[PDB]
Amino acid sequence: RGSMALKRIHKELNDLARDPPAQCSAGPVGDDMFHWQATIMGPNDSPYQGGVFFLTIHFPTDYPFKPPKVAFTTRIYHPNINSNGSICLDILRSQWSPALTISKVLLSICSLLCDPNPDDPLVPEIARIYKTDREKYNRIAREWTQKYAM
Repeated sequence: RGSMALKRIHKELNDLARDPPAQCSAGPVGDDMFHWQATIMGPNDSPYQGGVFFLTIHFPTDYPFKPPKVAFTTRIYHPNINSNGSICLDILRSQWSPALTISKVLLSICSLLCDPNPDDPLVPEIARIYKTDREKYNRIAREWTQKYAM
């Protein structure tokens, strides 16, 4: 909160609107600027193609000096995202910089969907299938996009 965070959050939203991310949405849920929602459409040639994924974003009271809290509300079959929707991404913690923006964060997540990090698994078994039988990985990933993201 405080003046500085609110001003930076709103500055981020204006830049995001003036340069609409490719089929990815993000903005405040209602009138509290520290509470955002993002919608991500599955990449075109990924097993997530066709699905729509919703996330919750919570800016810390000291933003940009603290990272935002991001999580999936939509179920997804992925090695770096568990059942609580928790996202295992470095920039969301240790590789966090005040020079980063939510726009960069969304992009970083989009990439995560396209290229998982099986070496840093949040879900062991999904990491395994991915590494040892990627065709199956894609079939199951495609299946969950049907049951949960459409």
